[PDB]
Amino acid sequence: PGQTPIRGIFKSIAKNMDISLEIPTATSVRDMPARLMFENRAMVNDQLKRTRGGKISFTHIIGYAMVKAVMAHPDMNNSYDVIDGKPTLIVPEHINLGLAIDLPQKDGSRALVVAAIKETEKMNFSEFLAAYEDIVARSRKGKLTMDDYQGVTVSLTNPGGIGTRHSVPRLTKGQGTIIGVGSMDYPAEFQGASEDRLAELGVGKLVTITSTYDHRVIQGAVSGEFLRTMSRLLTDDSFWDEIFDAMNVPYTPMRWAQDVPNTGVDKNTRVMQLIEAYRSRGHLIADTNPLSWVQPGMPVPDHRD
Amino acid sequence: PGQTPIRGIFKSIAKNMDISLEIPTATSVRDMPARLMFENRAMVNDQLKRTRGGKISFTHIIGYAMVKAVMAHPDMNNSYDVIDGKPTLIVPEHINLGLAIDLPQKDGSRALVVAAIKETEKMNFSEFLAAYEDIVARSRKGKLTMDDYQGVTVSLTNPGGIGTRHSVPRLTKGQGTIIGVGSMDYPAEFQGASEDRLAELGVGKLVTITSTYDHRVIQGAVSGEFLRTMSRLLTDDSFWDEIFDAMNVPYTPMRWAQDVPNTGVDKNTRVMQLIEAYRSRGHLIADTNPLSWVQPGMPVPDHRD
Repeated sequence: PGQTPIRGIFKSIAKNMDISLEIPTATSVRDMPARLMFENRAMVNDQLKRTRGGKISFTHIIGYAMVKAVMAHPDMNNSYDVIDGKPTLIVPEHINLGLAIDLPQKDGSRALVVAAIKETEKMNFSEFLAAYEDIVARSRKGKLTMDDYQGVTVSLTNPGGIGTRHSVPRLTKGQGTIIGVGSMDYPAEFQGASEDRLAELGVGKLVTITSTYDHRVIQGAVSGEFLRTMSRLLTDDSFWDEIFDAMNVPYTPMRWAQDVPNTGVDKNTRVMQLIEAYRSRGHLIADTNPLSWVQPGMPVPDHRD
Repeated sequence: PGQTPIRGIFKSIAKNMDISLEIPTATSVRDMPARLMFENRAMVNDQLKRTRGGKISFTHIIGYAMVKAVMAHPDMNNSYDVIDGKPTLIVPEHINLGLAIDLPQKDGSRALVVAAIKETEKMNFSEFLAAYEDIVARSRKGKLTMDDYQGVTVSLTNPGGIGTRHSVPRLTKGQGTIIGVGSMDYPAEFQGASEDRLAELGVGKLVTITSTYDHRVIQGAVSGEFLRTMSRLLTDDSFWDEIFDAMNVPYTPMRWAQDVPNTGVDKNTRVMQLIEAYRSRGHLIADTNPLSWVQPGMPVPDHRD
């Protein structure tokens, strides 16, 4: 008990939160289906354990989707400053994405600091995954420099780790938006139901994503369009084709569709026809060629079956 | 119509909301299952109508859970001040919990003021319930003093009374967090469904809880951990054992579990086996001893049946 002066990294955090009071902010909230993420992530991690690679996370996939969305809506990367006493709009050269990395101090007290993945608008998924894991690696063995903490344009936070549903976070001076990712659980009204009953109805898991922006330079219509593009990408055929291509997954990705009723030809008959198809025609998609080669002259057989 | 100067208690409220602009705040939101509260509250109120006691409310139970959570995460009870021109962290001696009590004035206009339950970290549930009902009693007959309104460390508000789903409230100078409790209804997408269909699926009621905190002294990870502990407590065996012990309820509390499917031995057979168990072995848990005495030498029979 009593009074103690604030010192060190904790004094720096306190001063920056006082400066943040001079930014007028507004937030947008949107909830998105998550089923196709769960399925297609399992297919990539199955391929990597064959080749003694690692895992990919949900933060990797949502992070990459965020970069694609900022390229589609570039107003989200702008900021405000007063230069020679006049109001000014600042348009950067690169998209530099800040991650919220929590590193414990020598004393024991936790202190969050934001490190940057730089020049993200020139990367494919493989390049992006490498750059990400570099920052996380060096942080765990204390080898980040002064340049790693400078030049952030847009930021990403993950309250969903602990299990928070959504947050309204603060925006630090220099940037235009901060994006937050909430929990990927069932809603609380379904948390005591049977797996059988949920499977019958067709109830999926959801993720809630937030956008907190500076209203002097970004308008509300732009922030809404940004969240709509992120929703579309996480259910889109072309998006999941690009990721599978980069990680060398031989199968076609699972596609987004509505549940169909068990009418006409019974679903058991349909599962028996799938077993016959693989026993007859499955050799047409098998890992038999040691080169990644298709002879351009020859015609490709149909394997939609 | 026209312009009228603000006077009295309404002028004091206006001045405090102007001072609140110098606190940088952030909010976290979490939704929690509520079924086990509804069931176990009914068992306590059944015992009290036998002994011509009163009722307990949902605000009593959530209030007590809040005190247990602040003891598990003591950073949530700290505040900020500038003392001799230096930044300072203030760690109090006690947890003093402020209730939002609305008392009408002589004119007729409603005016909310916050009264404090003091030294809450030294109380069991019985002691807590007494202290709470003291403040509410004295407020209704105009016998609160100046000392009742001074020294609040943390606060609780209930927008859910009217039926609001959640709020983003303001934080008054002197404190570090304010907790808000929303509505305990079904979601709006289920408000026109049959009781039969909802019972079949296994759909429960939920409560949404918010945390609004000063970012100069409390970080987001701490606020999320605080809401996770409150969620766990309201479904925990040990928590409900402690409340039942204090209020002298002779039965075991209802426990948290997932709905099981009607397979193998039919559920009707299981209900008939429960009727036989009580008719045979129910005397082993009956209110037959006028003392609260168990002979330590003798062995206790099994009554899990």
